[PDB]
Amino acid sequence: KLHKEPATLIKAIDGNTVKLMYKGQPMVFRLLLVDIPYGPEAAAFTKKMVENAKKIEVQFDKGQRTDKYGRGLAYIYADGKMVNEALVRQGLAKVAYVYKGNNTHEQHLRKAEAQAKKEKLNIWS
Repeated sequence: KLHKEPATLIKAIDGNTVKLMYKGQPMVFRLLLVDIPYGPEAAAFTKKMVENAKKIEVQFDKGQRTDKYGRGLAYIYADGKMVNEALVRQGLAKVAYVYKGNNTHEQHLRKAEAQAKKEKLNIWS
């Protein structure tokens, strides 16, 4: 049972990294299960999604919540749409290996990735 928490964008950093205001504090977040080999495109895509959002949500998974560099490991939602999956579906990123038990949406993203590859979209072109 994963819970979505409200957050506020502070600065877009790149395809799978953004800075947010979470629980009265700024924190860098690394989008779970998404690897970025189109770097500028992914960055642009994510940047557009969060900056144009009227609601940003942070959803931690069931495993470790922060990586070695202190970045929050989570699923980020823009207006209810998961950025992690959108990137993958748009073929602007691949599904990463599960990390410390954070695999709740792994299957979901794998299908997005399969369809993207089936459409030979961007990184799959």
